[PDB]
Amino acid sequence: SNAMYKEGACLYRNPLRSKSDVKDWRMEGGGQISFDDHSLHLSHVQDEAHFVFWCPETFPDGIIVTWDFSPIEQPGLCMLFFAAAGIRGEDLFDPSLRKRTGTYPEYHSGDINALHLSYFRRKYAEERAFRTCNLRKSRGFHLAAMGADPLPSPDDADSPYRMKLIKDKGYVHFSINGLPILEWMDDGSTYGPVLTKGKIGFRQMAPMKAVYRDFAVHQAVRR
Repeated sequence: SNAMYKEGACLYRNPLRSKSDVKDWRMEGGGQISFDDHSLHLSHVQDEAHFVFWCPETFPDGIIVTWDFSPIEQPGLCMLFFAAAGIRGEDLFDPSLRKRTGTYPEYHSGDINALHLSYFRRKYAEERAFRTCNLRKSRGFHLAAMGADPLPSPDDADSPYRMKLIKDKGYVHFSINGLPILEWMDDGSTYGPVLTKGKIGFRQMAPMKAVYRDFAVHQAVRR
Protein backbone atom coordinates (compact mmCIF):
# COMPACT_ATOMS: atom_id res chain seq x y z
CA SER A 1 0.00 0.00 0.00
CA ASN A 2 1.20 3.50 -0.92
CA ALA A 3 4.28 2.37 -2.85
CA MET A 4 7.03 4.99 -2.73
CA TYR A 5 7.18 7.37 -5.71
CA LYS A 6 9.15 10.57 -6.28
CA GLU A 7 8.52 13.28 -8.85
CA GLY A 8 11.16 13.35 -11.58
CA ALA A 9 11.71 15.72 -14.50
CA CYS A 10 8.97 18.27 -15.12
CA LEU A 11 7.21 17.49 -18.40
CA TYR A 12 4.57 20.20 -18.31
CA ARG A 13 3.42 23.04 -16.07
CA ASN A 14 0.48 25.39 -16.59
CA PRO A 15 -0.13 28.15 -14.00
CA LEU A 16 -3.71 28.62 -15.26
CA ARG A 17 -3.51 32.34 -14.45
CA SER A 18 -4.69 33.91 -17.72
CA LYS A 19 -6.60 33.23 -20.94
CA SER A 20 -3.35 32.62 -22.84
CA ASP A 21 -2.69 29.62 -20.58
CA VAL A 22 -5.62 27.67 -22.02
CA LYS A 23 -5.20 28.99 -25.56
CA ASP A 24 -5.33 25.61 -27.32
CA TRP A 25 -7.44 23.72 -24.78
CA ARG A 26 -10.60 22.04 -26.06
CA MET A 27 -13.91 22.73 -24.35
CA GLU A 28 -16.58 20.09 -24.96
CA GLY A 29 -19.90 21.17 -23.52
CA GLY A 30 -21.27 24.35 -21.98
CA GLY A 31 -18.42 25.29 -19.69
CA GLN A 32 -17.78 28.92 -18.82
CA ILE A 33 -14.20 30.19 -18.42
CA SER A 34 -13.09 33.10 -16.22
CA PHE A 35 -9.78 34.25 -14.74
CA ASP A 36 -10.82 36.39 -11.78
CA ASP A 37 -7.97 36.67 -9.25
CA HIS A 38 -5.58 35.32 -11.90
CA SER A 39 -6.87 31.76 -11.53
CA LEU A 40 -9.00 29.48 -13.70
CA HIS A 41 -12.67 29.69 -12.71
CA LEU A 42 -14.86 27.02 -14.31
CA SER A 43 -18.65 27.36 -14.23
CA HIS A 44 -21.62 26.48 -16.46
CA VAL A 45 -23.86 28.35 -18.89
CA GLN A 46 -26.88 26.27 -17.77
CA ASP A 47 -27.89 24.01 -14.86
CA GLU A 48 -27.23 20.82 -16.82
CA ALA A 49 -24.47 22.09 -19.12
CA HIS A 50 -21.93 19.40 -18.21
CA PHE A 51 -18.53 19.50 -19.90
CA VAL A 52 -15.00 18.16 -20.28
CA PHE A 53 -12.21 20.72 -20.78
CA TRP A 54 -9.14 19.08 -22.32
CA CYS A 55 -5.45 19.96 -22.20
CA PRO A 56 -4.17 19.42 -25.77
CA GLU A 57 -0.91 17.68 -24.83
CA THR A 58 -0.46 13.92 -25.03
CA PHE A 59 1.24 12.80 -21.83
CA PRO A 60 3.26 9.59 -21.49
CA ASP A 61 2.62 6.76 -19.05
CA GLY A 62 4.53 6.88 -15.75
CA ILE A 63 3.63 10.34 -14.51
CA ILE A 64 2.58 12.25 -11.41
CA VAL A 65 -0.19 14.81 -12.00
CA THR A 66 -0.74 17.70 -9.59
CA TRP A 67 -3.03 20.71 -9.36
CA ASP A 68 -4.59 23.11 -6.84
CA PHE A 69 -8.37 22.76 -6.44
CA SER A 70 -10.92 25.05 -4.77
CA PRO A 71 -14.62 24.07 -4.55
CA ILE A 72 -16.54 27.36 -4.69
CA GLU A 73 -20.21 26.46 -5.17
CA GLN A 74 -22.32 23.28 -5.17
CA PRO A 75 -24.35 21.24 -6.16
CA GLY A 76 -21.87 19.85 -8.66
CA LEU A 77 -19.24 17.20 -9.32
CA CYS A 78 -15.65 17.19 -10.55
CA MET A 79 -13.75 14.52 -12.47
CA LEU A 80 -10.30 14.14 -13.99
CA PHE A 81 -9.84 12.17 -17.21
CA PHE A 82 -6.35 10.78 -17.95
CA ALA A 83 -4.63 8.32 -20.34
CA ALA A 84 -7.38 9.26 -22.81
CA ALA A 85 -7.11 8.22 -26.46
CA GLY A 86 -9.12 6.61 -29.24
CA ILE A 87 -9.99 2.94 -28.80
CA ARG A 88 -7.57 2.21 -31.65
CA GLY A 89 -4.87 4.47 -30.25
CA GLU A 90 -5.94 7.56 -32.17
CA ASP A 91 -5.11 11.03 -30.87
CA LEU A 92 -8.12 12.12 -28.81
CA PHE A 93 -8.66 14.98 -31.26
CA ASP A 94 -8.26 13.05 -34.50
CA PRO A 95 -11.15 13.96 -36.84
CA SER A 96 -11.95 10.26 -37.29
CA LEU A 97 -13.42 10.07 -33.78
CA ARG A 98 -17.07 10.86 -33.08
CA LYS A 99 -17.82 14.41 -31.93
CA ARG A 100 -18.11 14.91 -28.18
CA THR A 101 -20.23 17.50 -26.37
CA GLY A 102 -19.68 16.87 -22.68
CA THR A 103 -22.44 14.25 -22.49
CA TYR A 104 -21.09 11.48 -20.24
CA PRO A 105 -21.95 8.43 -22.39
CA GLU A 106 -19.74 9.86 -25.14
CA TYR A 107 -16.82 9.33 -22.78
CA HIS A 108 -17.59 6.03 -21.04
CA SER A 109 -19.46 4.31 -23.88
CA GLY A 110 -18.09 5.95 -27.02
CA ASP A 111 -15.03 5.39 -29.19
CA ILE A 112 -12.35 6.35 -26.67
CA ASN A 113 -10.62 4.73 -23.70
CA ALA A 114 -9.66 6.57 -20.53
CA LEU A 115 -9.37 6.42 -16.78
CA HIS A 116 -11.57 8.91 -14.93
CA LEU A 117 -11.48 9.82 -11.26
CA SER A 118 -14.38 11.72 -9.74
CA TYR A 119 -13.99 13.83 -6.61
CA PHE A 120 -16.22 16.32 -4.79
CA ARG A 121 -19.13 14.18 -5.95
CA ARG A 122 -21.92 16.43 -4.69
CA LYS A 123 -24.36 16.70 -7.61
CA TYR A 124 -27.09 14.39 -6.26
CA ALA A 125 -28.49 13.73 -2.78
CA GLU A 126 -27.27 10.13 -2.82
CA GLU A 127 -23.76 11.36 -3.54
CA ARG A 128 -23.84 14.06 -0.87
CA ALA A 129 -25.09 11.48 1.66
CA PHE A 130 -21.90 9.40 1.48
CA ARG A 131 -18.87 11.27 0.21
CA THR A 132 -16.37 9.34 -1.84
CA CYS A 133 -14.01 9.66 -4.80
CA ASN A 134 -14.46 7.02 -7.52
CA LEU A 135 -12.04 5.68 -10.16
CA ARG A 136 -13.48 4.17 -13.35
CA LYS A 137 -11.97 2.72 -16.52
CA SER A 138 -13.59 3.09 -19.95
CA ARG A 139 -14.65 2.18 -22.52
CA GLY A 140 -16.95 0.31 -20.18
CA PHE A 141 -17.71 2.54 -17.17
CA HIS A 142 -15.97 -0.09 -15.02
CA LEU A 143 -15.72 0.76 -11.33
CA ALA A 144 -12.08 0.13 -10.37
CA ALA A 145 -11.70 1.66 -6.91
CA MET A 146 -13.08 4.17 -4.45
CA GLY A 147 -12.26 5.92 -1.20
CA ALA A 148 -13.78 8.42 1.21
CA ASP A 149 -13.57 12.10 0.16
CA PRO A 150 -12.11 14.52 2.79
CA LEU A 151 -13.12 17.60 0.79
CA PRO A 152 -15.70 19.66 2.71
CA SER A 153 -18.64 21.61 1.35
CA PRO A 154 -17.67 25.13 0.18
CA ASP A 155 -18.85 26.78 3.41
CA ASP A 156 -16.12 25.06 5.45
CA ALA A 157 -13.36 25.03 2.82
CA ASP A 158 -9.78 26.14 3.48
CA SER A 159 -8.83 26.26 -0.20
CA PRO A 160 -6.93 25.42 -2.18
CA TYR A 161 -6.40 21.67 -1.77
CA ARG A 162 -3.30 19.90 -3.16
CA MET A 163 -4.34 17.11 -5.53
CA LYS A 164 -1.83 14.45 -6.64
CA LEU A 165 -2.35 11.54 -9.02
CA ILE A 166 0.15 8.79 -9.92
CA LYS A 167 -0.23 6.82 -13.17
CA ASP A 168 2.35 4.13 -13.91
CA LYS A 169 1.18 1.35 -16.21
CA GLY A 170 -1.39 -0.63 -14.22
CA TYR A 171 -0.85 1.41 -11.04
CA VAL A 172 -2.97 4.42 -10.00
CA HIS A 173 -2.75 6.32 -6.69
CA PHE A 174 -4.66 9.42 -5.59
CA SER A 175 -4.08 11.72 -2.61
CA ILE A 176 -5.42 15.03 -1.31
CA ASN A 177 -3.22 17.24 0.87
CA GLY A 178 -0.94 14.21 1.09
CA LEU A 179 -3.63 11.90 2.46
CA PRO A 180 -3.97 8.71 0.39
CA ILE A 181 -7.53 8.48 -0.94
CA LEU A 182 -7.49 5.39 -3.16
CA GLU A 183 -5.12 3.18 -5.13
CA TRP A 184 -5.50 0.53 -7.82
CA MET A 185 -3.48 -2.01 -9.78
CA ASP A 186 -4.97 -2.93 -13.15
CA ASP A 187 -4.01 -6.54 -13.95
CA GLY A 188 -4.74 -5.95 -17.63
CA SER A 189 -7.06 -8.93 -17.98
CA THR A 190 -10.20 -7.87 -16.11
CA TYR A 191 -11.23 -4.66 -17.87
CA GLY A 192 -9.08 -4.91 -20.98
CA PRO A 193 -5.43 -3.98 -21.62
CA VAL A 194 -3.74 -1.49 -19.31
CA LEU A 195 -4.06 2.10 -20.55
CA THR A 196 -0.81 4.01 -21.03
CA LYS A 197 -0.41 7.46 -22.60
CA GLY A 198 -3.07 10.02 -23.45
CA LYS A 199 -4.74 13.36 -22.80
CA ILE A 200 -5.81 14.77 -19.44
CA GLY A 201 -9.13 16.57 -19.08
CA PHE A 202 -11.20 18.41 -16.48
CA ARG A 203 -14.89 17.57 -16.22
CA GLN A 204 -17.60 19.25 -14.19
CA MET A 205 -21.28 18.53 -13.78
CA ALA A 206 -23.26 21.77 -13.68
CA PRO A 207 -23.90 23.88 -11.66
CA MET A 208 -20.44 23.29 -10.18
CA LYS A 209 -18.23 26.34 -9.63
CA ALA A 210 -14.55 25.68 -8.93
CA VAL A 211 -11.11 27.26 -9.22
CA TYR A 212 -8.00 25.51 -10.53
CA ARG A 213 -4.33 26.53 -10.40
CA ASP A 214 -0.81 25.25 -11.08
CA PHE A 215 -1.52 22.15 -13.17
CA ALA A 216 1.70 20.15 -13.60
CA VAL A 217 2.91 16.78 -14.86
CA HIS A 218 6.20 15.21 -13.70
CA GLN A 219 7.87 11.90 -14.53
CA ALA A 220 6.94 9.23 -11.98
CA VAL A 221 9.98 7.75 -10.25
CA ARG A 222 9.31 4.41 -8.59
CA ARG A 223 11.49 3.67 -5.56
